[PDB]
Amino acid sequence: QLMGERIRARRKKLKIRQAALGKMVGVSNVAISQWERSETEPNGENLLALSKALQCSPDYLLKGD
Amino acid sequence: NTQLMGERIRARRKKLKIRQAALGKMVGVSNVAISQWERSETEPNGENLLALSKALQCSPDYLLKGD
DNA sequence: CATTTAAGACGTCTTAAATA
DNA sequence: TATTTAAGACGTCTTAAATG
Repeated sequence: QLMGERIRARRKKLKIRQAALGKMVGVSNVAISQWERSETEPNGENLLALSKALQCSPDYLLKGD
Repeated sequence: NTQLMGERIRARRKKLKIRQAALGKMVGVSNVAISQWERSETEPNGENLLALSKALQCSPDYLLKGD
């Protein structure tokens, strides 16, 4: 299971749109899309911000634990 | 606190008495990458930041922001 | 509406060379 | 040996548009 799949699953659990997650993290909606689809992976600062927005650890996102 | 991430990385590497190349090996990157991070030329990506934090036994938030 | 695609700017890595 | 500089490959973001 790719990190992107975990990001999408956690976003869906929170019941929010990509743009809303983007605003929380400090990136565009498109960035969220790219991560969820595994087009790219978040950089250091964005991974930590994303983990906080998604209420999980960065290790959970990166490796499913 | 208000230093750059690179300054915090170097201070903790030196405290642990680890060379850049050795730290690179532990993290899964080249010695040059460690040098770039320490000099604030670049910042580690997601995977590398977490690997770096484990190698240095500090939180990723400490390295990134000093908090 | 909500998300993906496209193009492009700039960041994050690599090895080889230069430094001392 | 230890680190920095140089040059190049590919990665991570942006906005506009297309697709959904």
